[PDB]
Amino acid sequence: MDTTVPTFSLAELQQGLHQDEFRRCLRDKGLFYLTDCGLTDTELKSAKDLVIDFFEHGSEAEKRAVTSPVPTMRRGFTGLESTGSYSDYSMCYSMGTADNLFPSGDFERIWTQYFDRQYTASRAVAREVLRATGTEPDGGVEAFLDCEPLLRFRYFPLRMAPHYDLSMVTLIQQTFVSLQAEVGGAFTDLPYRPDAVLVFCGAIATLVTGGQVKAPRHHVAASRTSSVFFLRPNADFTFSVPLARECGFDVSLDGETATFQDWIGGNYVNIRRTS
Amino acid sequence: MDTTVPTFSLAELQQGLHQDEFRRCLRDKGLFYLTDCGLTDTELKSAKDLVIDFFEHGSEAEKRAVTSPVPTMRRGFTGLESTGSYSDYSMCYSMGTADNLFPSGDFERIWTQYFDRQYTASRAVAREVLRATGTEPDGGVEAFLDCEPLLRFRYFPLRMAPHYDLSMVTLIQQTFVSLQAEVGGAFTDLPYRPDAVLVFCGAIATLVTGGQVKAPRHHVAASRTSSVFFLRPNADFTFSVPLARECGFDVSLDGETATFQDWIGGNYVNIRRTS
Amino acid sequence: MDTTVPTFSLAELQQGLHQDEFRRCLRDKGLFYLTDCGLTDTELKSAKDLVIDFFEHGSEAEKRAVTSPVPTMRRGFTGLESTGSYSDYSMCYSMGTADNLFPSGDFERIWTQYFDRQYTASRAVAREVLRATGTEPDGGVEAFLDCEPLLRFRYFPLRMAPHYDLSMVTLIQQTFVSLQAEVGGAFTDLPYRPDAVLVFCGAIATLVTGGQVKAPRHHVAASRTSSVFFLRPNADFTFSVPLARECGFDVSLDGETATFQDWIGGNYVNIRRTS
Ligand SMILES: O=C(O)CCC(=O)C(=O)O
Ligand SMILES: O=C(O)CCC(=O)C(=O)O
Ligand SMILES: O=C(O)CCC(=O)C(=O)O
Ligand SMILES: [Fe+3]
Ligand SMILES: [Fe+3]
Ligand SMILES: [Fe+3]
Repeated sequence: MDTTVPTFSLAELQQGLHQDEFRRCLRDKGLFYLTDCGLTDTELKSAKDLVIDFFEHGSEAEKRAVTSPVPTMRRGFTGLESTGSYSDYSMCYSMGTADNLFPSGDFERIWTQYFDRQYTASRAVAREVLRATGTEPDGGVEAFLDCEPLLRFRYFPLRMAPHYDLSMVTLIQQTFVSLQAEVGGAFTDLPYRPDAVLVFCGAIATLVTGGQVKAPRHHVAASRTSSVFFLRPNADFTFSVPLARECGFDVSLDGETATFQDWIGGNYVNIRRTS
Repeated sequence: MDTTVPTFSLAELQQGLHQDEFRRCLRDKGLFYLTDCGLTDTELKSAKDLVIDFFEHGSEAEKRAVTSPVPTMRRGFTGLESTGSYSDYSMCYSMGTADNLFPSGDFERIWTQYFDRQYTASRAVAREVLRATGTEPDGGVEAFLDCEPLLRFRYFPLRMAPHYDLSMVTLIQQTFVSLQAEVGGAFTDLPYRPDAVLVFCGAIATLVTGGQVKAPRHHVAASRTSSVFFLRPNADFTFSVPLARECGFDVSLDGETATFQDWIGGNYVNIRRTS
Repeated sequence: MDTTVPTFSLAELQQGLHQDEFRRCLRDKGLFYLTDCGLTDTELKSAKDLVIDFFEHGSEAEKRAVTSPVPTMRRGFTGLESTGSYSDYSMCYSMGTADNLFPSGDFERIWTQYFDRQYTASRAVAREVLRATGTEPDGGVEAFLDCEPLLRFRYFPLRMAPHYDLSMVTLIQQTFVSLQAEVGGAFTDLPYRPDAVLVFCGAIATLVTGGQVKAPRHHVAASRTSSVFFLRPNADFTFSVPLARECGFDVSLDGETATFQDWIGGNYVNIRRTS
């Protein structure tokens, strides 16, 4: 096996090209760069610039106005820990399809457009993962993809321990190479590409497809920023319990079918550590 | 905003005074000192002295007689890890409303009285949090407050990573300032007050009130002792799922209402780390 | 109390001997060595040798063929983290009663026989724990013991933080003493014995017996290998909620009975840290 992290054109995949290469990538590696998906550094620049201005120069009052009363990183501003501040180590801004907290109309306009482009690209590449593996989710493809996404931008003025994601797919845009993944048993660099987004397959891809997609571990070594988009299923997403057991899930589920809520519990869990 | 940690008289709050100051404190800070609540260093001294005597001079046999067969820190004596002993780093004594383990009748009498005073003060200040925010829990106020409290005394012959509490409220009495909380975006000292208890609002205050109360992060830096009282809801405490989502809870709950058990699972979880 | 870790003959226990010594060991210590159970270094040697050959000399392709697409350590090969590899720190091989991944017919034959001997010994010693404590599980003894075991072999070319196990029982065979447990309040060595297996009682022993069995904390200090066999209950294992509370379990369970799934959730959790 070549341990190269491949690149695919979303448009070419949607035209039915490279299907054998794509299927092999999904099973053996579970990560790839994606071009021709409506996301490049051009779309990132406006959003990145205005949130860094907010991190660096917004006042405490402005920040409090867009901070949730519980520090979950679901929506709005968060100072994130590893005299002073938890913001000394890192700062985050989070959003979803609704219940958002924006510091101004300008920010709102720019970040709503950026979110929509990310959400569209993530549903599109998940649709191709499903098609290439012959997978029809219980309840159908479009209701599975109309889901509960989370976007988080993180600024760092290990940075992240080794883990796998529990998403369907995760899309990463970035600004020494900090991001690393296991490929062919060795740590492999994942540098930025101005022309492409990085796609990690998550454990829900593995689950829905019956084990045809790998969910790879990755870590962040030690300024930098990243945009991380999690495509996450609805709580009522339903799957086969025996099939989950056949591809490595250590479930404690009675009965033949279960939901995402049954498996994970009452709160989303975005990442998991093997150790 | 002034980043002063305020002090309120429980008696004055119950008389209907300072309601605007109290409401602003709950939303913007989520912590305060509480006087005139039946708890001062006078009530702490007997309980503190006899448990330290037990930690320092009780024998292994005496300690085993009040150690649970599973090391959960729910009831009785625990040596708590960060040749030797896990007790080398810290020692704990835990109790609740029933199923307690006491090393003697003297200890039992002193600690039952101390627990009752803490439980009374915690229900009283939670009642004022609910009243000041116009909150009627599903099932009513008194059945919500007749709940599942946990008292833990900890001796240290970071000491605790940054976290928020998942209680309704937490009451802390203490014996260089080790306890720190985020206030106005900066780490703020929380020293002892012989005349007052420190109150942290927890995530259940945020949840029941629909987001009108902040649950602040805090940490313990590096001998010292502390008494920590968690006022925790019953497993059947029921809330609105859409309202929880509107104030930052990243729930994975199908349907319009849920219970505390639905959210947290089958075991109490007292603290949560953002990271 | 003597803080000696005792040794029992499985055959002698099954003949009804040493019942008072055995009961006292279970309540006060919750660990012991077990002889005369069909497990010695003779049965370990073939299995150990062929998996170390695989770790050291199998190629990446061979390893990928027996790696699950999600890195859960449930089945097959795993590189386990604390340029390079996560395999640099440790390597694991896992199996159960079905859905196994074997690198060859030789390996399969040797490891299926080894698993069967471990599973038999673990059910046998759990049967004696139940008998000695007068315990009839809901649904009966044999359906409780026909369960969901997990075998993991780990090679290390703290190694493990202090924890207790959430199994019924755990059986350990091993190849400076790395493994340590709390006994009588002090860290006590658990060296290998060519003629015996080490048995840890887990929290499910405590639960099913109503608090008559201790689940002791233990840790691994810092090459070495170990074989660790977890005897884990079925998801539908049912117990009394008030009795669980009386022996230290901090449950958040409405109602009078619950299942293992109700308590732990939708995924097995094998170990728990007090801290
Ligand atoms: O910051 C990055 O590039 C990666 C973060 C990541 O893997 C995550 O948040 O799951
Ligand atoms: O020991 C203290 O003062 C604080 C402990 C604390 O925050 C907790 O146990 O939640
Ligand atoms: O490796 C050992 O000897 C112990 C491992 C252990 O306690 C566990 O995996 O629970
Ligand atoms: Fe990730
Ligand atoms: Fe706390
Ligand atoms: Fe263990």
